[PDB]
Amino acid sequence: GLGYGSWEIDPKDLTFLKELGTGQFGVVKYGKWRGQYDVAIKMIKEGSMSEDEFIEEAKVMMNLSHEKLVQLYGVCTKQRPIFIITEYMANGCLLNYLREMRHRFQTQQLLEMCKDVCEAMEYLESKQFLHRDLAARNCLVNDQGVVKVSDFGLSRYVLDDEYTSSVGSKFPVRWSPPEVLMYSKFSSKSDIWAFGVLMWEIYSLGKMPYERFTNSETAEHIAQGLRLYRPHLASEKVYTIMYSCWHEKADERPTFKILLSNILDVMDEES
Ligand SMILES: */C(C)=C\C(=O)N1CC[C@@H](n2c(=O)n(-c3ccc(Oc4ccccc4)cc3)c3c(N)ncnc32)C1
Repeated sequence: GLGYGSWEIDPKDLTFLKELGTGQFGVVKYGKWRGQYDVAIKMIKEGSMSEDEFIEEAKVMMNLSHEKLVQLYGVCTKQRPIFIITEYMANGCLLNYLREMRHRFQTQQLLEMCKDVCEAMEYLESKQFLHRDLAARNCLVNDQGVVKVSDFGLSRYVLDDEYTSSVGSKFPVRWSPPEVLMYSKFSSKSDIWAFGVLMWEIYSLGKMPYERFTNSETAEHIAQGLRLYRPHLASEKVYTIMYSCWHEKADERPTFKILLSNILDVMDEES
């Protein structure tokens, strides 16, 4: 309506239903838009984000649309805190979901979770859009058990204290390739590296990568050319896929298109 750009939601159209707790970079609620449509509403605390830059990027993020990407519906920026309005993912954080032993997951389910994320990332790669902080902690799960990628690109707008507070370190060392840790060289291939770590997290039912090491120790380990090793639930073929993401040379790592092909091949063999 009058006063709103295509990227802007009128917060008066929101009904708040449940508090979902403190999420990445803000408090999150479940509600409805215009009475009928489920949404999540992420409230961005004053001082936590480069807001004008974020708002400009939200216009681009609105046009990203894929079944395995948490949809950004719009933002509410005429008040503080600003709101991010998104697809609602009823079953919450992937890491919490993996860690609930009651689910008694089959490996076919764990592979499907990998495939969901791979499809989302193949889409982003096709749009030359880097995630920049891919990890199980920002994948969500819907009421149908579908995993979707969230918080894509958002780390670019987080000011230092909020990032540290929400992630638990200045930086996602455990999901970073050598060229990032050494030289800050981000690329599609740093997203590939992170994807392999995420596959490891899925097949390890939500263990912390390098679980006995500090971040400092992890960076040294990766510097020495050493790697995560095989989760017990991963077959040799699955381990080969995740391990391919960790080549010391970025140009020797696969693309998301190749990963998807590899994952489908294992699904067909392990059917
Ligand atoms: C677990 C992975 C995250 C977490 O901290 N949770 C507590 C609240 C609950 N939760 C959400 O955080 N989100 C969610 C994530 C991201 C956004 O914003 C956004 C999406 C896409 C691109 C950029 C920014 C909004 C909300 C939830 C959603 N969507 N539904 C259900 N619970 C959510 C998990």
